[PDB]
Amino acid sequence: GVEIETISPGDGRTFPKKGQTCVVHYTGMLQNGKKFDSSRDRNKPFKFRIGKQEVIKGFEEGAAQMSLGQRAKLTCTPDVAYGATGHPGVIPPNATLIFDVELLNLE
Repeated sequence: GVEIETISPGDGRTFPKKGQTCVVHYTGMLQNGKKFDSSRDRNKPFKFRIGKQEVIKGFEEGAAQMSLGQRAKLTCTPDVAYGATGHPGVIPPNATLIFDVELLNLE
């Protein structure tokens, strides 16, 4: 499940398509716990493309429901991120994920 809660401003028309590369300042958060990832540290704003399953599913579908300039707030259920597996050492199994996401894309 993906549940968008948008911090408003953007344009409401510019949506990503297939094979397009988008620029995201993602900022993870575990529920009732501290951070686990950011791109604000590295200042390397994570140019990835759409439809190649490179990111996880819950992060991928939430970028499709955003526009240029928007600043969403994802909430990924465990079944679409790691919840049976668990990333070893960083994300425990059966974990709910939160993502502060800004989309200032190109293309």
